[PDB]
Amino acid sequence: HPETLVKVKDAEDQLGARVGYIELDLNSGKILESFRPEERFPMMSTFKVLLCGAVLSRIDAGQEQLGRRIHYSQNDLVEYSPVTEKHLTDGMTVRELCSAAITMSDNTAANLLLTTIGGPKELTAFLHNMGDHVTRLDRWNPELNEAIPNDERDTTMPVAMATTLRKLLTGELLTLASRQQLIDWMEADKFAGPLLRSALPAGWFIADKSGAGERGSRGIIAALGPDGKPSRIVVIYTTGSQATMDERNRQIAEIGASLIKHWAA
Repeated sequence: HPETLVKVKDAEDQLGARVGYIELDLNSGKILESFRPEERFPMMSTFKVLLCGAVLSRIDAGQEQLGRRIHYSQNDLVEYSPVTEKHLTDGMTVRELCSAAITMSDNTAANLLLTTIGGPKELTAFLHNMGDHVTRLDRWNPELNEAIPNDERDTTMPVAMATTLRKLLTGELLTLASRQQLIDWMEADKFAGPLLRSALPAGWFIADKSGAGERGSRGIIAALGPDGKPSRIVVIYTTGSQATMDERNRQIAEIGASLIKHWAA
């Protein structure tokens, strides 16, 4: 059962593409292992966690409310919007929008939330404020997923995303209540079944967010651990492959299996 770093390198061969990986201790923030930690990859839909982080920060500051109802129109709908397409009459609350964005990767929910903060530049400013000067969101959904080879728009580094996620979930950046909401949303993710969750034994906790884009781009951010408690952050990205979605999923799942089978080390 291959060691995780061996499996990641194997995944590059199998996919014919770059794979970026890091594993952090949740408590200490220590890097346990990594592969291409400081190379850039398209973040794709994984940005939506950071977006709801920025929204929760505004909520903590009294500039936004979880219950605020947003009405929108047919003309706001973009592709892959399974929740928002059903609420044209009644709208959705900020809370419901983050839930749809994170748990169903609803692209329209994401754009509605971007509007609440003033656009992708404001998400990038929020990130710079909390010390992440690498991760950048430049575009709205779904154009942000274009993944033009070697283009830096809408990218992160595995190390930057992992540390930013840690800061959101466990630091003082958000209130206790907001931190918990953010991890509850990621825990409730319904859209990443074929990725790390496919390798996970019963009794484990995982809170995650997937992403897919053009040029074979695929990835996941996660906080996971045994015994109902997260203990590590895992970040996996790949871009460039011509392999099918199923093939890309299976390589990520296999990286997951490796890190599970060697966890006790």
